[PDB]
Amino acid sequence: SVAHGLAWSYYIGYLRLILPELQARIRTYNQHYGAVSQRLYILLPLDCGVPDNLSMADPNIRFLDKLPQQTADRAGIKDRVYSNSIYELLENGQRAGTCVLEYATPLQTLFAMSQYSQAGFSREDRLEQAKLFCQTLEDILADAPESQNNCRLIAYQEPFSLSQEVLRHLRQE
Amino acid sequence: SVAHGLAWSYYIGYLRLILPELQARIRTYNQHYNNLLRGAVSQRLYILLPLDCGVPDNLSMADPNIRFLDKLPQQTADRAGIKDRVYSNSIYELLENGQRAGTCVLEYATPLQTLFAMSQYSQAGFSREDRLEQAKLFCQTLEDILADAPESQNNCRLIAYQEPSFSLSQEVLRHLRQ
Ligand SMILES: COc1cc2sc(C(=O)CCC(=O)O)cc2cc1OCCOc1c(OC)cc2sc(C(=O)CCC(=O)O)cc2c1F
Repeated sequence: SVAHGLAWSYYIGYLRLILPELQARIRTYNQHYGAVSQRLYILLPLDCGVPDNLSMADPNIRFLDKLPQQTADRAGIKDRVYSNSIYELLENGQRAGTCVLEYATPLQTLFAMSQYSQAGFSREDRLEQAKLFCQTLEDILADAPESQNNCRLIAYQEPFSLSQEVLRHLRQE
Repeated sequence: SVAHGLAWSYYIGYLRLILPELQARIRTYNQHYNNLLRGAVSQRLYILLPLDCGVPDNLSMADPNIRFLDKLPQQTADRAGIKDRVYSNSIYELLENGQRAGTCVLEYATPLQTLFAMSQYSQAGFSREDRLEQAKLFCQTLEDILADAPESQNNCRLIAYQEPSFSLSQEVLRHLRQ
């Protein structure tokens, strides 16, 4: 299926390559400077809405800083750069958490495919595929311990506070 | 279909975002960063599509006649919560009989490695013998998508190949020369 392949590709092509190096980047950041929490918090909106700016989705999510970049030679790209961003999570005007956060970009592929006729992908099948992307990613991570411990999957449907969604996960350690 | 979705994702999640900005980066390199005496880096991103799904990280290892020249100026864009997400791309010189025959921006289409890994892992439910058919479908779907994205189609060239002694530099040069 479309979503099964996308979850495998997001793991093989991205998570497998950044998650074993994330802990050291967060520690380096924290040693230089409350501490940024460990783990990459991966946003998984089941509606497949992937905005580029997080403060726009929720003003209680405020950009703090970029984590020091990771570079690696990848598929002929010398020093391919992996950038990740750190956000503060506010609750009633107070800082309640600080974490590395981003959306799983393959969910945007499902959104685009449901818009373009040539993709042969209907909007009516998009939610089932979004759920299958999340489930497959959870299944893969259950067999990759170092990656599983370095990320947290944040799946949600809006009928909303995105910061409260992230904080609930951050608060379960 | 695994490869159909991967081609759509490689276009939507990568090529659509870098190809409209590539021409300016190559021009900037040629005007201000290229060695004054060398020939101009060719336009277009040359995308390697090995149908065996073998994606090495170092190109000079695949063929010594492919030599790393320089990294293009990086492109940055806010992407999915990543502020100033960085897109880096590499320039290579292609040698023929010890002399420089071409210079271009070159990389492998990384989703072909996903097909390779899926064909290896039991949990991927992707049989070993399905690799080639999926690789061909990935290439065909990507060609189909690009045929409807004019700026992108003119900013890249798809280099699909099967190995039987093979020369990857000759494969790239044949495309560069057309
Ligand atoms: C190879 O497969 C994937 C690689 C990456 S790298 C990547 C990220 O860096 C996250 C941030 C971003 O999407 O820009 C996400 C994915 C997803 C992947 O699986 C879905 C396939 O569609 C996508 C894709 O779908 C969203 C995104 C990208 S970004 C990208 C590159 O930067 C090229 C070099 C490299 O692969 O490291 C390639 C793809 C891409 F192929």
